[PDB]
Amino acid sequence: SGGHPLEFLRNQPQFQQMRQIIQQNPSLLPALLQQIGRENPQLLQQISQHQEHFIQMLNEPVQEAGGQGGGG
Ligand SMILES: [Ag+]
Repeated sequence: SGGHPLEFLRNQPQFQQMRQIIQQNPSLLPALLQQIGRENPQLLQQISQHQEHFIQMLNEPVQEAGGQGGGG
């Protein structure tokens, strides 16, 4: 529920999904956003306001690489 503090969203598995794939596919930013908007149209609109923070933290290295991979 942290609108400006994206770091609180970062800890959500839904965001982990985006972060892991971003590290392999940064061009998938507008694509992953659609996955957010699908389940969370409200959260999406808030992310649209705070995209800068979103993309920056999406790009940082994450612990869980992701079992589904995403990249390739
Ligand atoms: Ag800020």
